Amino acid sequence: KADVEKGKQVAATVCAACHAADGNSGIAMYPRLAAQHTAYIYHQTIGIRDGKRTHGSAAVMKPVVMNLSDQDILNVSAFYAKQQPKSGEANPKENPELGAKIYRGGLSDKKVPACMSCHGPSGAGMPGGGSEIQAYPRLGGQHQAYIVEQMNAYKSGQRKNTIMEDIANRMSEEDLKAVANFIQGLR
Ligand code: HEC
Ligand code: HEC
Repeated sequence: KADVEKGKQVAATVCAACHAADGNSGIAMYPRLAAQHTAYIYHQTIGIRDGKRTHGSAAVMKPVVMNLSDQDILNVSAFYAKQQPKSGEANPKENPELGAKIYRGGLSDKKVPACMSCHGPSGAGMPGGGSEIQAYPRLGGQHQAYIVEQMNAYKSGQRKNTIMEDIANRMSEEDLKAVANFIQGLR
């Protein structure tokens, strides 16, 4: 029922300036959206438009999406969810070996579970549907700076999610910077 063609024009005329027309943003401030899951894109946009998601730089996006209809946001969500994801590159000096170990096997000493167990072996996440009561957003190729910022919001409680708040608070700045670096290069 969602109209991907209309979603295309919305992304082209509204979102592209920050997130790119395919969702593969080139500015580390604007998170990637290509192949992010439909319900996740939809609810995050609505939250930013409606003043519920306030942390970080959400304030620059809210005015631009203020007069988008709910159907408009659903259409551009379905559009972005079908795009092909591009990845950044892992910085060899940002301990990508530790990042990979956090991602694939967690940090058992600090009860940090492997990110991959929810976010997938390529960081594709999991969409909602079926009898699944819990979906997981895509992370692969996401800008490392954005990842660290969200992880900090979860740490401080500026962003709410009991699962991620508990995970982020068990980790160190070094842990976050490493796993973020690895995630940027996940293709
Ligand atoms: C520049 C003024 C932007 C415009 C135009 C659009 N977005 Fe945006 N968006 C922008 C920023 C700076 C951020 C991050 C805020 C933060 O927490 O620091 C976002 C975030 C999103 C997200 C969440 C992504 C995620 O959680 O991984 C989504 C789903 C999103 N934005 C959607 C979106 C849409 C659909 C847009 C066109 C209608 C759009 N944004 C435009 C900045 C800007
Ligand atoms: C299942 C128990 C999970 C584990 C293991 C990890 N994450 Fe997760 N993540 C999970 C959920 C249910 C959500 C969405 C919550 C919400 O606020 O909507 C997330 C989200 C994130 C994000 C934000 C993504 C964004 O686009 O803004 C990040 C940066 C993230 N998760 C990182 C992350 C890392 C680094 C993990 C391994 C240490 C990890 N997650 C594990 C569920 C689960």
